[PDB]
This record gives sequence, structure tokens and C-alpha cells, in this order.
Amino acid sequence: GDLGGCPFLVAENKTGYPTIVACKQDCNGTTETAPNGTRCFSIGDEGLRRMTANLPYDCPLGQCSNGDCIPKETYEVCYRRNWRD
Repeated sequence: GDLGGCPFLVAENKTGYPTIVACKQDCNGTTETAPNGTRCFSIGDEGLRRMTANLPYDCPLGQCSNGDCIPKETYEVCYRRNWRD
């Protein structure tokens, strides 16, 4: 063991409910894949990082299938919430 461990970056709704922004990631060469059917936003780690903190964005909803966030063509307001910045 020693493989993986990296947690998934999350967007949140106004009150703090988290949703992942990617359905897979690479952790030091180990791929980690979210369970099929998991709710996600199809914006990616990059997308979350580009969001201005504490501002509302219309985030595209999806559902994980084999490591990919498959968009539902629906949207929900989501936020990037830093500890500090």
C-alpha cells in the first residue's frame, strides 16, 4: 500500500453542501475513480480554481460514469469557498 489517498476537490451550494468537480484524478500516478452514478459538476479542478471565491455560478450538473462527469444539461448554483483564499 501507499497508493493514492488524494481527496476530491469540491464545489458547494450557498449553505455548504459539497459536490465533486471531477470523477477521476491522478494521485502520484495512481488513478482514483468516483463510483458510477455519483453526482458531479462538469467543470473540473481547473473550472473550480477559475471561479471567484464566494460568488454564485451556474454550475453544470452531471453524473459519474467510468471516471467521466457526464453532463445532464441542467445547472445548479455553486460556489468556490476557501478556508482563507
